[PDB]
Amino acid sequence: MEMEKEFEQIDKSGSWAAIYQDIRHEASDFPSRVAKLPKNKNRNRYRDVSPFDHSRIKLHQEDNDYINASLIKMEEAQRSYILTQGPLPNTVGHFWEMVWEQKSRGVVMLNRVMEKGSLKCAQYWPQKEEKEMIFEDTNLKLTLISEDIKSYYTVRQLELENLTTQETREILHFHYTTWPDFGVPESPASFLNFLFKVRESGSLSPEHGPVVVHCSAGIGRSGTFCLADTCLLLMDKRKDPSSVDIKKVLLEMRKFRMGLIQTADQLRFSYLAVIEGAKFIM
Ligand SMILES: CC(=O)N1C[C@@H](CO)[C@@H]2Oc3c(F)cccc3[C@@H]21
Ligand SMILES: CC(=O)N1C[C@@H](CO)[C@@H]2Oc3c(F)cccc3[C@@H]21
Repeated sequence: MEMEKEFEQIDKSGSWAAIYQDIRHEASDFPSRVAKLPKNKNRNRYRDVSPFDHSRIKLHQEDNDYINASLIKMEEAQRSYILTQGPLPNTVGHFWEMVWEQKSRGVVMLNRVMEKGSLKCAQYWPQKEEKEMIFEDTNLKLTLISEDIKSYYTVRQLELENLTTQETREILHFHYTTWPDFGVPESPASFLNFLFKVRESGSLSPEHGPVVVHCSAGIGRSGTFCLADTCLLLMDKRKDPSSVDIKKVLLEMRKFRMGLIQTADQLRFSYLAVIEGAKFIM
């Protein structure tokens, strides 16, 4: 079926939970043996969210190459994304090592450091220009260059230096700061505006390594971001945009990381975002 009318048909019939459970039943199951090794317990935020072995990002290290991160490669859309958990106190250096090694231009953050009165990820970037951060375990230096605070999101320019080689690179930090502590946003308008700002920066384009996207677990809000982006790109590329099937795209993405889209409300919000977005594109 088309999307907008399939949407109203699920609303009128109140069957979002059944649709979402079908997706959960059909989703791929691949091994994640490296994630479950005992030496990696303090590298995982949640015991039930792990990268598959076949698609995990490897750190360029011989001691321990493990990080909780996955490469999502969308062949028809010609887009790639790295989805990862919010960094932990003992993985902030690994996180920036990955950004460096994978040649990423942008980092997309969809959570606040504290939500619901608990810490959802480490404070992994510097908050003042004159107070830079050094990660001694991976030999990197990170400096805040500029910060632009807007009503729904903040954009930061960061400098990442590989202290071994003295090479430097400019990284863009796109921080969506207004996702509610509970539920999903009422309108997708600010989330779509944010997606378009990431696109306009070059961070999603083939001349760079894959964008790094995270929330707390790296599957819920993070899944919504890449699902909406890929669906909109396919609607622009194809002769028949009504042939884009958001459930089929989500199942393709779940071949590369488990659990993408965590609730039926997140599924409904993803439909809403693609529907409204397709009108603005034209
Ligand atoms: C700020 C600015 O003028 N530029 C030039 C643009 C390419 O010509 C870059 O896009 C961004 C951006 F999205 C955020 C931050 C800085 C930049 C760069
Ligand atoms: C700002 C911008 O470029 N965009 C792209 C649209 C998707 O094509 C987004 O959704 C809306 C919208 F509904 C109203 C207003 C601006 C937007 C966003």
